[PDB]
Amino acid sequence: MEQRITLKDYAMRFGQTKTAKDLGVYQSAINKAIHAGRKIFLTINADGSVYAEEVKDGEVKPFPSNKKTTA
Repeated sequence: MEQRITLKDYAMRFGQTKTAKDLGVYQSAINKAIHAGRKIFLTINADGSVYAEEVKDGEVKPFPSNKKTTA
């Protein structure tokens, strides 16, 4: 649905530095979450937005995720 491209494939169609500056994380944490062997899918509004949707058989998270409670 929508532009739900993967985290890896997506980067291949655009670039590793673009998918990195898109989520707002370091370029290293990218090549590791992608060159490693994960399985995520970002849903882009198509207007250029980004909705990271990771799904690691056990819990799906946005990442970067939020949690202003015990911190």
